[PDB]
Amino acid sequence: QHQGAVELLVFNFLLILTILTIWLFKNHRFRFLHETGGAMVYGLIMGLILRYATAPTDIESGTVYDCGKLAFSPSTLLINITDQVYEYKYKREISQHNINPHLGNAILEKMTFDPEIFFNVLCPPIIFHAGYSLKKRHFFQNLGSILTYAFLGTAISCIVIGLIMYGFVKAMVYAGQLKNGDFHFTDCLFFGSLMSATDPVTVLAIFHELHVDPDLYTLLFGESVLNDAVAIVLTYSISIYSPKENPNAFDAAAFFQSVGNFLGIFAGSFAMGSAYAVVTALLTKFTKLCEFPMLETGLFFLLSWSAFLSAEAAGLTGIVAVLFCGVTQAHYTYNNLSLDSKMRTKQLFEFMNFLAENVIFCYMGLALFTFQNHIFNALFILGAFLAIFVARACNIYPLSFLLNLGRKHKIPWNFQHMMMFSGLRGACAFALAIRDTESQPKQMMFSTTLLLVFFTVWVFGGGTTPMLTWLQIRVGVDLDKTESAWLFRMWYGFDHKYLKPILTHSGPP
Amino acid sequence: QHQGAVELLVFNFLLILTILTIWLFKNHRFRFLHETGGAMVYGLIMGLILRYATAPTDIESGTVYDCGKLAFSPSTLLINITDQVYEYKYKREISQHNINPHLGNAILEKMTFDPEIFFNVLCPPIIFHAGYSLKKRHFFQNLGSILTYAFLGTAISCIVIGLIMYGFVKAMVYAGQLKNGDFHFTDCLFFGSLMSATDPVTVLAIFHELHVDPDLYTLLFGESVLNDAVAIVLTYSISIYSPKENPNAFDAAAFFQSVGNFLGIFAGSFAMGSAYAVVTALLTKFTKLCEFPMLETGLFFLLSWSAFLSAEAAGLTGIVAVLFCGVTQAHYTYNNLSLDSKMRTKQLFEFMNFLAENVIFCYMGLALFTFQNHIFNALFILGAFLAIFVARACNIYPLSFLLNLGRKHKIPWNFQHMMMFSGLRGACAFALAIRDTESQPKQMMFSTTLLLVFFTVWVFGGGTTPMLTWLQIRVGVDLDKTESAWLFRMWYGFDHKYLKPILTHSGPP
Ligand SMILES: CCCCCCCC(=O)OC[C@H](COP(=O)(O)O[C@@H]1[C@H](O)[C@H](OP(=O)(O)O)[C@@H](O)[C@H](OP(=O)(O)O)[C@H]1O)OC(=O)CCCCCCC
Ligand SMILES: CCCCCCCC(=O)OC[C@H](COP(=O)(O)O[C@@H]1[C@H](O)[C@H](OP(=O)(O)O)[C@@H](O)[C@H](OP(=O)(O)O)[C@H]1O)OC(=O)CCCCCCC
Repeated sequence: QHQGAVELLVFNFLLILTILTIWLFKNHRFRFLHETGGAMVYGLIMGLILRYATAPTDIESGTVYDCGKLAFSPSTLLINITDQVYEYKYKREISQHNINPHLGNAILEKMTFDPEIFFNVLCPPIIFHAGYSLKKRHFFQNLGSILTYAFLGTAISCIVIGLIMYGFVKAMVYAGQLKNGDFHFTDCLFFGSLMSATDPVTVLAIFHELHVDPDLYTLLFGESVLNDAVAIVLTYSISIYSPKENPNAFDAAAFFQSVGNFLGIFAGSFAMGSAYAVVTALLTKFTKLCEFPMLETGLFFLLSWSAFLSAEAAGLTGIVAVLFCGVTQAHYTYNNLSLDSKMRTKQLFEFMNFLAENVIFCYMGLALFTFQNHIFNALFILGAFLAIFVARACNIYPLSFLLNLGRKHKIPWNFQHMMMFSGLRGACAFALAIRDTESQPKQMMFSTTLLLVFFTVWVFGGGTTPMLTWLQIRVGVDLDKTESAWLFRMWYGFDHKYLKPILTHSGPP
Repeated sequence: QHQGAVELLVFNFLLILTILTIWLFKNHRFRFLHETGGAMVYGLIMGLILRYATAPTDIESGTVYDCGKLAFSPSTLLINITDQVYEYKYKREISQHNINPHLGNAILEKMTFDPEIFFNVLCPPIIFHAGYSLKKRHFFQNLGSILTYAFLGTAISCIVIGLIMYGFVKAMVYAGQLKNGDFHFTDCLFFGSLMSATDPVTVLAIFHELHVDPDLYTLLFGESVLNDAVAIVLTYSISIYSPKENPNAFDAAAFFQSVGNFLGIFAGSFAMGSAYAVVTALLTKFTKLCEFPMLETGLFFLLSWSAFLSAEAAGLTGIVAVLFCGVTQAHYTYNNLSLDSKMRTKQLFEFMNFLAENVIFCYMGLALFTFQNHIFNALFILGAFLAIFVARACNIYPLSFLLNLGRKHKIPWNFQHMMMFSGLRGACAFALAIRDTESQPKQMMFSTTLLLVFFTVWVFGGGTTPMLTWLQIRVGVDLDKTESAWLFRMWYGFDHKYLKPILTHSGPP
């Protein structure tokens, strides 16, 4: 063996060093850096010292076999060698024979990760922890505004970024950096939808540490949680778009079917999550499992995982279903578990989320491991840099004014600048970029997104505190009907009238 | 996709049903069955209803390719298809072309697991939980007796089982069930070493529930923890045995080198575990990480995993190293962590152990998934049945009398019958049997071990309570120097003199 052990030990060493440096920084109260940034810089340093360590080496070239009567490449095959059947699995396709001698040199360790690892084992824990960790205080007086933000602003920013990137591509055509025709408006819309998920983890951590006003914290948290799933489903729907004839056409009667597919996927995921949540709530309520914390904790975890797996197997998106199942569980089941099971579940899920996010950011810090990188054409980077800023500018202020028109007697003025500053890009955009490879435009967007994350995360983590002090934002604040469109009051009355007495309020806690 | 999702959902459903039935049984206090037995019977039922559901189907035969100039089958290869390099990984070798049409029928879902999964991800959590969960009360007055038991009795039982199985094979040669010459004394010794690890999880659970005398509980726990690692290393050393000439020779000057390899492996694993434990203890003591439970918990978990990975990568055995690291950590570091981190680590590790053992037993309950089963030749099964009983008989009473000669003023008489009754076989024997396949003798021992586990676990789980009542064993007992060879007193004085003031006793807890 001794292949996975080395990389796992390297990851453990990097994580331990990151934790030690974070403790050292927090002991002196230097701040100006989060554990995510430390993991990123440690990954970058590790990659830099690994690439330029044993570069002079031998050149390894794979064997070439002329397999006649084979016009297709199946994933699975059975090869007859020495009259014996051997199961051969197609792993990946390599079309870089020209650069193969360069790939042989400085090979070291590939240390690559499967692109679905960020989807089936890494993201769902973080998403479920975010959904479960709901304050249940506030977040209802501003639920409507959060909804309009996370829904309309995502599409607005996607459209703006797509249009600006299409304009920059058209300008490049005049500049003639490369061939014209490869790029399309569909790719620009894909990039715009991808560059719309915001995960200001460092900003939220600073807000929690400094005890900022809970309204801004709740707004930012709700937006950052919802827009991730919104952008994921929107990106999937955009990738679904494929006209039968005249590729990259405009209004080919598939807009309606794409919208229908998006709505159906969202509704199905929400329904599955809610159904599983009420199923486990009823199971906990009817039974008397409060005397065995291990059994109920295992049932809770297994039911959550089964909800995720059933959402994935049905053809829908498991991330949004996990989010909705988690929020519904925290709403209903949390009032039925024993006093010990609540602590067990909360601590376990928060530890899993911490470990997953640290591993994600540490792997994201590795930028030298991708051999087919396309970090060039600085005009593209400048265009993306301007596009993200202008999209964030047009996202907040118009919608903020529209909400302030019919404001719920609580005008949120001077807080829009904080939302402007908080524009970090999390793991969702990186995973969506790494999902698709072996394509020059796709590699271009992946490299630009990596550079944008590398810049913006560090710069805003450094500048959060001075920006907070300059805006005179209140700090140190202790946490301890008709205005809400009259619909949320009716929903609350319906919840407290029928669902509460049956799903909870009875049974030994 | 939709391949792993189905099997994962099936596993989740089976586990949920097992937990529900366990709660139903415990509500009425019927007992007579543990969660492990429930998982086993549910797996057996699932396999039975899956095998005989859609048996009539089509016959699938793999393609045959005449790859000339290929006298070897590498694990990795690069195939040139359509002038493109495809990475093909050799997964498994199939030499069952004669039964291939039968394999095509009733294929359903393979649901198989990689044999190393029981080794690198499943066992280490259980082993670390067992090592960490040390009472620290008693277990020292009887440490010497536990050592002599787990060391001498394992080898004695292995030798007895090997000799008896060799005699039964020789009798079969006269009976002529199959060809003579395939079996060897090395295989008999391998089987004897494999059938020596005892994991009486149900007996220990019943003892904990009924509050039995702590002396017998501590003795059984220590024996069951130590003999597993002892048998693992002994089996590896036996598999190492390979004479240069005259295969299956007797006393080929390799006995000394095998003993040296065994001793070196044990010493290296113990040294690695202890070194990592003192490293993390010193790190916790010197720093002031008591104010951040998440950071210290992550450091603890990462250091334990790194200890396991470094033990595995060095060429030694990671299970015994994990065990020793866990016991040393529970001895030293547990007195330095904050009051919250202790609860976090304990609860997380016990939950991981519970989930891992439940999954292990549920997978063990699947006996119809292995197509190349050799459940026949009932004389072999009868021989193994007699051999395990006589080995357990000769394991306890002679060593018990020898210990009672120089007894530490505490004669353990009438408790030997309880140790005789507790003779369950856990996951270690099953994993060691499943490690090696594609061999008629190996399949024979695997099938016999599976049958032995299936019988003994259920029968002893059923009969534990009447056997306890018949022996008049005290129940309901509340837990709350020179005699110890004078060496353990010196060790305790040395620990309390030098190591304790430096490794602990200082720093904010
Ligand atoms: C919503 C609930 C909370 C979020 C989810 C929490 C669960 C969580 O994050 O960890 C999942 C892990 C591992 O489970 P997980 O890693 O997610 O399982 C992966 C899937 O089977 C995936 O298939 P698809 O997803 O269908 O494409 C496969 O390709 C991966 O193989 P690869 O890694 O070699 O690439 C598997 O690793 O499983 C446990 O830890 C408990 C069971 C361990 C013992 C049984 C093992 C079979
Ligand atoms: C002593 C300490 C306590 C006992 C050990 C506790 C740790 C524990 O049991 O789970 C281990 C899991 C998974 O880690 P784990 O499953 O053990 O990792 C396996 C090894 O890499 C194995 O290689 P070798 O062992 O060298 O042969 C490989 O073949 C398996 O691939 P396969 O599954 O497709 O067959 C991997 O799954 O990792 C975490 O849960 C935290 C990190 C997750 C995020 C990073 C993922 C890279």
